[PDB]
Amino acid sequence: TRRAEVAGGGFAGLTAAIALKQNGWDVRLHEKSSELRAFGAGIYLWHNGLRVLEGLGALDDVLQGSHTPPTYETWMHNKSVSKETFNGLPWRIMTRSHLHDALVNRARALGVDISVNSEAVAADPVGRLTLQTGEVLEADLIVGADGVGSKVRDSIGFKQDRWVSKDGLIRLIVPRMKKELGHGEWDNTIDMWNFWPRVQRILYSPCNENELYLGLMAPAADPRGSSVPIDLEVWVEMFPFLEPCLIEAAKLKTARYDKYETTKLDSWTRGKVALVGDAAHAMCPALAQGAGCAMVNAFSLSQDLEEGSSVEDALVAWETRIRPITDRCQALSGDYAANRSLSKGNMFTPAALEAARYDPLRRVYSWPQ
Ligand SMILES: Cc1cc2nc3c(=O)[nH]c(=O)nc-3n(C[C@H](O)[C@H](O)[C@H](O)COP(=O)(O)OP(=O)(O)OC[C@H]3O[C@@H](n4cnc5c(N)ncnc54)[C@H](O)[C@@H]3O)c2cc1C
Repeated sequence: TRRAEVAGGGFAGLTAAIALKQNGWDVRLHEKSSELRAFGAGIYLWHNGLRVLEGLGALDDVLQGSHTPPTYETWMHNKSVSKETFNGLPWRIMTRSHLHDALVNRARALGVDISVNSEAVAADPVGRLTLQTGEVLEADLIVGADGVGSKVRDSIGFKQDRWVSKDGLIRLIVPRMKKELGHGEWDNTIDMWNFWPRVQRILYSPCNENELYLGLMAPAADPRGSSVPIDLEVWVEMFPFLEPCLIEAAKLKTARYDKYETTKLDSWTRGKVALVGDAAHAMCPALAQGAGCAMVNAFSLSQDLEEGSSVEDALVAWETRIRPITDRCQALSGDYAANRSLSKGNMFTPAALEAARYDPLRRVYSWPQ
């Protein structure tokens, strides 16, 4: 029986833990925080993430209580400029807690040993993980799924470029208020852009009958539109049709203006250590693939560990096989974010949807456009 030690209890670490435990690994997972929780309010998944959830035995619990809008709509200056449905490609909006709780419930059902208040502070490619307590754990595989600030990565030393933006956005869950919104297509995703009379955008993202995910985006140089708790007037002025939801948003004193952040590395492996998720490839969120690529890569790691090879060799084959999809998606996401490409509408082209089209279970691209 092969042993894996996983650092990080986010989507990458929980996916790796479940996938490895289903293949007969003895897996233990270490989360630094004192509780198992996910920040960020809401999240989109696409076919590729949903197929990972199927492969993990967690798809049902995610689809119950989450939403596929009838269309992904874009507005520019309150005019609908596109409505896209991706020729049937599956996608889904949910709260972060919904996704994260479905994964924890599945890891617990399978008997993955999960520890909280358990931080990985150093790792050794020969298969050792040191916790903040000074416990040294030996394993046949070490998974660094410890986020953009991964200590598994930085204790070993990987050549990298890391960037944190000055700009960011405010992501919140509020009640749907659907009756109070009155006439409209309030089950849709609506990406509501404006450059005039100021730069303000809301991505409107229903999660289910009760819960609405809003992303309120304004530049950090705008002291009102970047304020938390939200400056209700500046948001109601440019999105008056969402006033019932904005009034609920303005009650949230836990709101944060979170910044964008990216990582790109020379490599994702060293000996028996694999870096998965934002530890390796954090990206701009324009294509809503950061967690999709983290989950595809974590599940794909598990697949390459079933080939009969040494763990070291399986890790090299895994990066070689799967990294190009993530490098392309990171680059394209970044290009769309810098160019504000989504503001044009009709930008979920075949190329943009390549990562979402990938099926990690069959290892082919599906849902042709
Ligand atoms: C504004 C924004 C919008 C986004 N929207 C989407 C979207 O709609 N769809 C999508 O797919 N992606 C989205 N993403 C990307 C997604 O949030 C991340 O890519 C994904 O959460 C990364 O998962 P992860 O498990 O690698 O890291 P994380 O989710 O960061 O989890 C790492 C976990 O490790 C713990 N940890 C950290 N260090 C240690 C350590 N040393 N030891 C032990 N535990 C540790 C942390 O506490 C945390 O629980 C978005 C990101 C941003 C910034």
